[PDB]
Amino acid sequence: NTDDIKALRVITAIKTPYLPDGRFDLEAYDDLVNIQIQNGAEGVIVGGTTGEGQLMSWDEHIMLIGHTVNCFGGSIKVIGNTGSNSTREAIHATEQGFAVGMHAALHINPYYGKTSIEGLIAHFQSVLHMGPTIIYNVPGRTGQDIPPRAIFKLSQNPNLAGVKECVGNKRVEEYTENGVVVWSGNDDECHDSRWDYGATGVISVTSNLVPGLMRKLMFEGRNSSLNSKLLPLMAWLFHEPNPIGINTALAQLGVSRPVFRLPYVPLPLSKRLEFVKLVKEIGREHFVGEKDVQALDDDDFILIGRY
Amino acid sequence: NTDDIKALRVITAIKTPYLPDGRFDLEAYDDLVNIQIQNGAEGVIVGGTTGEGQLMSWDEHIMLIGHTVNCFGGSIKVIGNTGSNSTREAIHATEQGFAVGMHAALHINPYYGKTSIEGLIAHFQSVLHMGPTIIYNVPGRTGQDIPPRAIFKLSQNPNLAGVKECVGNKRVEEYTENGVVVWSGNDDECHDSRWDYGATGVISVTSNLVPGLMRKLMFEGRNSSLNSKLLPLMAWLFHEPNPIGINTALAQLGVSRPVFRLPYVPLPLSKRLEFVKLVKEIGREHFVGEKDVQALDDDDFILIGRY
Amino acid sequence: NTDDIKALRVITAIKTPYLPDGRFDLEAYDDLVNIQIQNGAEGVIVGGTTGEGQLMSWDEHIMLIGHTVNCFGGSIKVIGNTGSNSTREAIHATEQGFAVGMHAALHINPYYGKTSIEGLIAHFQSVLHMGPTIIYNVPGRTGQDIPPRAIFKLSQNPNLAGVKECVGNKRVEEYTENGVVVWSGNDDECHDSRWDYGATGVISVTSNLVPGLMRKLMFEGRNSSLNSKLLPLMAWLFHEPNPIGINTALAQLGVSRPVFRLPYVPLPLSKRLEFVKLVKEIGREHFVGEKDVQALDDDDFILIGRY
Amino acid sequence: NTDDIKALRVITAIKTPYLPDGRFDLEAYDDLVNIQIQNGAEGVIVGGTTGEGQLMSWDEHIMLIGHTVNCFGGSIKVIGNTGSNSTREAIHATEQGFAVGMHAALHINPYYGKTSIEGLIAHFQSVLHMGPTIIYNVPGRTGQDIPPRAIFKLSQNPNLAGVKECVGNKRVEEYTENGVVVWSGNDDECHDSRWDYGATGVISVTSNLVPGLMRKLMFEGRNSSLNSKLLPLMAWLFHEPNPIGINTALAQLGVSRPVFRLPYVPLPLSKRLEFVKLVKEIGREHFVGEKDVQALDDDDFILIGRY
Ligand code: NA
Ligand code: NA
Ligand code: NA
Ligand code: NA
Ligand code: NA
Ligand code: NA
Ligand code: NA
Ligand code: NA
Ligand code: NA
Ligand code: NA
Repeated sequence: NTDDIKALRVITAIKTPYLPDGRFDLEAYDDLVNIQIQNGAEGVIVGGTTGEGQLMSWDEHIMLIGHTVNCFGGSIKVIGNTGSNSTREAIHATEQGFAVGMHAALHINPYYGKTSIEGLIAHFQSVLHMGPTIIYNVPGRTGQDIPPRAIFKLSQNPNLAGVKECVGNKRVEEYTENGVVVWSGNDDECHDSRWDYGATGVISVTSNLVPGLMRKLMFEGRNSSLNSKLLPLMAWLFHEPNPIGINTALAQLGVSRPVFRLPYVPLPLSKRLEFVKLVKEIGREHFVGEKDVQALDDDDFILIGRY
Repeated sequence: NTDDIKALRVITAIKTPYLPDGRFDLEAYDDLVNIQIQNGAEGVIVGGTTGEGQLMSWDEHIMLIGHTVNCFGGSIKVIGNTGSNSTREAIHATEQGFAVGMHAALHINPYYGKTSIEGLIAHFQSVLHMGPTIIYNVPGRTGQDIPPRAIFKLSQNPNLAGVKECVGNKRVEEYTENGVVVWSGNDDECHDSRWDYGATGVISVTSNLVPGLMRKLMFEGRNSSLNSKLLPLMAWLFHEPNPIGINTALAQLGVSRPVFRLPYVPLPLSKRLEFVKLVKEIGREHFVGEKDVQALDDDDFILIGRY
Repeated sequence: NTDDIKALRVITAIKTPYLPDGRFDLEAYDDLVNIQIQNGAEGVIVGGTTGEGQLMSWDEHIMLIGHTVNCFGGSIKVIGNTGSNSTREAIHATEQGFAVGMHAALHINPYYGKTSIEGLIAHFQSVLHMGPTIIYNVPGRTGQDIPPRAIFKLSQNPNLAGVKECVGNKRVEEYTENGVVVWSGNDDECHDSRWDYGATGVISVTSNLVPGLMRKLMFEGRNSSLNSKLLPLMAWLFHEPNPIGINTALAQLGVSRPVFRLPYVPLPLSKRLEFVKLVKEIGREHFVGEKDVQALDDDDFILIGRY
Repeated sequence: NTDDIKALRVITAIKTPYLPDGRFDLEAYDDLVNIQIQNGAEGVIVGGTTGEGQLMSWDEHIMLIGHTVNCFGGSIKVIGNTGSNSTREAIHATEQGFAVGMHAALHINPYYGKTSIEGLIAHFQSVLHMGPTIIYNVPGRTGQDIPPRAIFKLSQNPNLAGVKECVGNKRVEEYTENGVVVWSGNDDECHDSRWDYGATGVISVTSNLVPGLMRKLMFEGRNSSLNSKLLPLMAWLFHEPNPIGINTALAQLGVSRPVFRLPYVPLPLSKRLEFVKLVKEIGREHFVGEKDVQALDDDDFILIGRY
């Protein structure tokens, strides 16, 4: 049901942890999702940009969606990232994702092989009838900014829950004043987005580390001091393109193995030492896991091309 | 070998034509490649952006590469587009494409899931050892500008044939003054790139329509007035994102069926009528095929999502 | 848990119904599984021989397993047919099947590319540690009879629940007297298997049609008159190789569309008219669905090669 | 064309050799194919039962077919094993194999998921129109004997080159007396099949080891005493199911690494010592490779499940 999706305020784009041969580490993944549920996250994106959906084959991606539904689906909404630059793959992945029980789909506009606005309506109308859907706009990654007029045409459809918008707060405000539900896709704008520009909440990378504090930020009212205490951590997470930062941090916290699927590689030791300092300044009690944060050596990280 | 790739001036990024149910039309495709050869095209990109590689399953893509080598590889250089935003996919695709006899690989940087410069080097080093390689920079589509210092680093590998560059002539000139071979990836700049900025030639969309005129433009010296005559056709071809124009034009000339794989959809009737006038203005004798150019009705087009 | 698997007496090898384009018809499939649960079936095999697992790609097979777990897993045991003649595919399919929540795996010995008894131990030891497993012996289909000494070596493993045995009642008796749990794989021997030769129950094709009567046969004591009332129906179901008969019958009952994935084709009209007679003789009230049985025309059946 | 396939007498079902991690060893493979050509083998089956097609993903299989055509197709006929128990897979594999330039297809009847005779005709008619085809009957592996009346029906299609027959010489003679071309698929019968029962030649495992002697046996007339000399080697090659013997022997001769994809595992040391004596008895000069034959230690072998 679309209404239940519209009501979510804190959705985590969860990291996908790996075994040293490159396969998914499901035991670490289950720990991560349980920690999200214990700290009040309401939805998870499975295999989103942060979860490296772009590196998965479809069988391991549908497996990870079905696993998340089967183990956690009664305790958290499971939103499968089933969009694609290929309409055929978007159709196939979305209907299989809904068949294994996911609650909603996250759909990006076709990236790299971008299409016309007419082709973009055709793409989205291919999948929207399948179930509750959030459309995702991030032109810095896709090469194409979805214009609001396209979203307005698509919200005829009762399955469009709303938009994950990365353009910025002026675009968030244009949508929310036109009655479209919006989740900020930018951790470092989401507090203002929520309290000043009518956003419902955030689909977050930073909640992978501090899910309790992100929930506080979206639920307890304007808190501009909590916000600026999180800003240095947010900057660190985006120093190189996401998920490089989160992959590095979860490995330092010991909740994920230091295993990267290429083309991602970790942040260097100088940044890893800043992370040890950030954990101390914010307080280890707010971060996921209970192990002592480690700096790690560069040689701890396994970079895998063939898996 | 690499030197033979570096010598190519006219490389057509060939359109992939379809049967009425979405499968590849190999008879139409073979007609296109033969026409290219007969008009002096010296290389083809198989399954590039123009060839909708992004919409192919890997089995039909490797099949199209091996078929092109088997039928035409003694008459034209066959360059497989075996790049990906996933290093795993780029490694497998590339080694398999070389195993079936392609002469070179085209490698884009990771789009959408963009990585750090260090990750970008690791990605390209994963495939550069496999055979002659052209690196493709198109930040308008990928979200990321490959910096010259990464190219200078990678050019130490003797398998780097050069770069397909879309940033513009000032970037072309920075490479070519330093000894890196460049093909312009922008048809509307390629004449000046070739004669004024040291580009070896072009990896062209427009050559799918007027391969003889593109050949003349790359070999017979500066000719502003020929260039000026082609600019309106080139503008039309990129009115919407490629390959929407070329797919519409080739259906109008009768050399490809009017079948689109989504998310691409044809240009509207007013643009198709403009194309009929472009062909008459330039001269039908310069365009591929023998059939009279047609406007086509909207109803002639078949759009396919499930294939 | 293996003990819970050992205790099952009536497992249905459920048919996989199709839409006219060849995709799975999940709405019909859900009706079928609900009807099994309402008539007391205790387990279902998903994508077994009867379910045409051999014709599925792995993504649709894992999807169908995850779907069955998510919709029915609290009401019936879900046993994924994840075995293969390739050890690599067996490993991959089994661990993904268990990850989406299936309760057990059905594993055939490598068919067609058969291996030595030493290779067969190596194959099974690759997957047995993954969770509760039933080994399936059907030399009439595989070309290789698994010798009891191999099963005895493998029952060291607490995950081996038992064997689905198709060789016949003398082989069932050799296993059960040696303390191996056995499910008869032959509907027309399963009554004697159960009451005279120590079999626990049956993994059945016939239960797809008359699940209530098959449950009666396995639970209520020796009933040789009920058995011989079912014998003509059982013979009909195996007149050509299974699943040809069941696919034809479910279409006649209107619970499945008359759509066959090749290489299967339906029984001819003379056999379909015998089925109408069998339903009347046994009583429509005992068969799945509520629609009036139809003979169907040959032209009702859609035979699909490309899907 | 078909006539050129019908003329072949010596077809080697080539072994597929592996690198230490399970990937294909193309350098070893190319050495094997060159040795076959140099000893007068006239065709190769790529990825047949002997070549472990059953263990390949389709991408590596089409790659191996296109590679063989690209490197050797001007010197030897390349027959792809593109058959399957799934018609969908047989259709796709076969059309793609012909598109990359294979000269013929080898098609087994559906094994394990066996179908009715009518279904069997529908399966083969799905692929026979695609190019020259050899039908493979091996009921010991498939569970089903293709009846002569199905072959007589299918031979009306001019693309049927003939049959690889394993039932024995009486079945060979029934075909050949009626004008159907037969290759014996049984090495230990092929001499008599060739000279006494009208077989055109052999699709051979033993030719991977002694291709010159197999050629002599197929071209230079009856020679019982040469045949008798090879029988012990042929017996050894099928002591366990093929390809276990040939994979062990080629590792002992040094022309393939001692790497097995599961579920195959090497013959034990006593059989390997017997092989060293067979080579000495027949003469090393007749066996492929130049290196001294070795027994190998059990520890030299690498068995791989995950690759
Ligand atoms: Na804590
Ligand atoms: Na914690
Ligand atoms: Na120049
Ligand atoms: Na012309
Ligand atoms: Na022309
Ligand atoms: Na009833
Ligand atoms: Na009923
Ligand atoms: Na003869
Ligand atoms: Na020799
Ligand atoms: Na030799």
